[PDB]
Amino acid sequence: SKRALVILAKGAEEMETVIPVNVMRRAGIKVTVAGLAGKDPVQCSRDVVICPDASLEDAKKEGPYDVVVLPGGNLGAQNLSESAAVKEILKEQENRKGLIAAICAGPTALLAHEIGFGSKVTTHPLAKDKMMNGGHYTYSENRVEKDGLILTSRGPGTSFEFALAIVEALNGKEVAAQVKAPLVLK
Amino acid sequence: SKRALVILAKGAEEMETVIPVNVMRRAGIKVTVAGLAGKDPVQCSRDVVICPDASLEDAKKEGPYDVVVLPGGNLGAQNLSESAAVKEILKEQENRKGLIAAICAGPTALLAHEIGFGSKVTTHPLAKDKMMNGGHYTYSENRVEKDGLILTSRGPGTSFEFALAIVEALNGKEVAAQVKAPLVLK
Repeated sequence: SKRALVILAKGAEEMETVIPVNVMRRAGIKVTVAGLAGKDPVQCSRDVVICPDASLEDAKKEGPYDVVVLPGGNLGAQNLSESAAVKEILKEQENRKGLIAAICAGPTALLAHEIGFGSKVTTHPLAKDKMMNGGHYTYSENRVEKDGLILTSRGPGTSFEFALAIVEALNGKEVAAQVKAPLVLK
Repeated sequence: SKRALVILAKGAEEMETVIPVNVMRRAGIKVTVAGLAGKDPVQCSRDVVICPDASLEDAKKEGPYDVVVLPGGNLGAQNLSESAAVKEILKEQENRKGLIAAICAGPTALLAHEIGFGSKVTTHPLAKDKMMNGGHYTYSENRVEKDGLILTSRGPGTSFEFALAIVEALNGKEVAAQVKAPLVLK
């Protein structure tokens, strides 16, 4: 089975955490929700408290992963951007030609860690200027953007599209379509 | 501020829990996530573990609520349907002419507790036959259905529509529109 690492920091957008985790699990992907700070519960942006499966340290030992997923939320993304452990994981994933997926403010951690320069990316509209500082990426307004192994998306309301794009990249279009149908998406 | 009670049982659909909680908090609603079983963490349908704000018992004491929200997930809804405490809360809410909102399999707990008979309702397609046993409701295929104080919806992919309908009912159309825009919904 494919494997996904979802890195969960304080201040993460909980919709952008839970929608990808759940949809990837519906696709039969083995997902590890890893707490940036440790195994303790994480207070998300709108105060939902989620208990991670593992600390990031332990989850790293259990790699490699077919995708590393970065939720958004301004403060969650700032915490991801400040983390040396996140830097190391993303560099490794990039070096092994593995998928990296980030949503809303999440892509700004790619900038912080110098990941995927020269890619077309999207972000939340409000995170554009941060992402574009230095002109290291080309901006897109697509709801989901995928430039090779860098997969980005815009906001809570693009989270299902984002998650299904991850499923398609890992498990193919037919599995994505089968996972999509019971969701009652428009 | 308006107040919402979200009742969280083992096996709840975590997307249908988190999307309404987060969107209602964006709308300035004071939301209490109450654990059916107690204050301990809840293992949702796709294994996301959420820590409730309170036990339901304590949250009841802190009522009344402007809305009671029932997430879906087959097993979560079964747990809600089996609960005498849920029965009592829903009967009280109905008696005081307060809104009740339920999504996916969640509406089947209205049937179990004899709430809102004679209403037009929707459910997940797979929960239709359970909901319709006895012909106590009239079925709808609308993505969100609202018949007075009974507000229902279909699935994970209708959760934003459902949550925004709750916000409109409580705080009005303008607040709903202002909350909606930053979400990047299609």
